[PDB]
Amino acid sequence: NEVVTREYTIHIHARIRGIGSKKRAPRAIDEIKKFAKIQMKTNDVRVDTKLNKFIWSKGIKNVPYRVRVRLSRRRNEDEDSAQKLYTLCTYVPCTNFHGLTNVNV
RNA sequence: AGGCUCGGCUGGAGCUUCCGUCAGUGCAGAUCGUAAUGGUAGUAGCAAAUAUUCAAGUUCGAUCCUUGAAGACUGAAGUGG
Repeated sequence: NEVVTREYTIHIHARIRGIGSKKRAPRAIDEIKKFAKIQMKTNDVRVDTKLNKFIWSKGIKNVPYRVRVRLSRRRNEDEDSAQKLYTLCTYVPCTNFHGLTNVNV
């Protein structure tokens, strides 16, 4: 129940609407972290380097409109951490976003 | 009245009555000299030179140090040697 994995679609276009040109990609990363925090209910969120690569794939200002991610809430192997759970976000390549919903993995 | 005596506390080595006489003898000012301190005030402000992000390392502690990945810039009359 605590260790879980779900596939989500994030509307980065709606999330980062109105942001300045030289902040769109960092703000998209922040919005992905916020989305993972809200959905998986974990304060500790880590973004995979491949997801960062995808978000920055088209430069700093022309961020992709949608992104398909796999949020995997897992146990914190480091026992002295403040919290026992953290979320890891990974990039799911996707060419057609139509009809996709939130999925359990 | 100029000032003075005593009491209490602090301090640790000098001070004092009266008689003569002497003077570098009395400060609120001089945009006075010098030293220190306020309100202003946690205020003005820290805005030129395109730009940083992710993961990890070390550390009591990392936007800023180091490694890797990505994205940009100087653009050879260079931010190079």
